[PDB]
Amino acid sequence: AFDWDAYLEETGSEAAPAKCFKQAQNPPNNDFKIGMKLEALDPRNVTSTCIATVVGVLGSRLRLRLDGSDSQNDFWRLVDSTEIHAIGHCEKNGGMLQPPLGFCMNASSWPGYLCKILNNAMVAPEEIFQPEPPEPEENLFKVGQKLEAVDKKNPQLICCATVDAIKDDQIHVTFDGWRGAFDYWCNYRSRDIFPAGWCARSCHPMQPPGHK
Ligand SMILES: CNCCCC[C@H](N)C(=O)O
Repeated sequence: AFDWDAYLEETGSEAAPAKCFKQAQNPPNNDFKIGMKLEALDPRNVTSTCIATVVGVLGSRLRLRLDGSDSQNDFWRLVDSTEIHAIGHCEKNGGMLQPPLGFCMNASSWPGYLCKILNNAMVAPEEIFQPEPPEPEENLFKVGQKLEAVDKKNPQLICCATVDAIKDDQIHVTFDGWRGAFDYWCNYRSRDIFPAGWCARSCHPMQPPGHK
């Protein structure tokens, strides 16, 4: 557990208030189990809804892998992400499940492939998907404020970070102790940012500043 209180004191800094974030007041419970299948937007084509399997759990997050793809493009979603749903959600809504972009077979093998993987599959029930947190009505972040941020280059990691700059609805996230190489701009609505103390509360590891 990272001592934010001591760190905000020695850096003469403020943590961005919780109201800045599209996150729940309390970290949502994670009742997902490794092996459970669900529906997710393919990060490599966000128009596609694909079958994903939980290959890891960490705090309120799921590590996901798309069935029929590869093990090199896993992605992390919170249990209250709007980009994940129970199987059957896509169809109920007038849509069709797609092969992942990294699909290991030819496309005409898809319809039969879907049947094989869904056959007696462990599926996440709809009741363990958590509700979408309320969003801020505007960008309430201020320059200099600290937070917890997913390192998008190593998304398993949530790290000590600072708001460097603000342009309208975008905030510039910088990683304390790391070269500007891990910096990024994101929307203030980003699911990848959390108030200080959130990880400790969700049992997710929290990276201290880098040694640079
Ligand atoms: C913002 N977090 C940075 C983590 C980067 C870790 C990387 N493997 C390295 O050691 O460079």
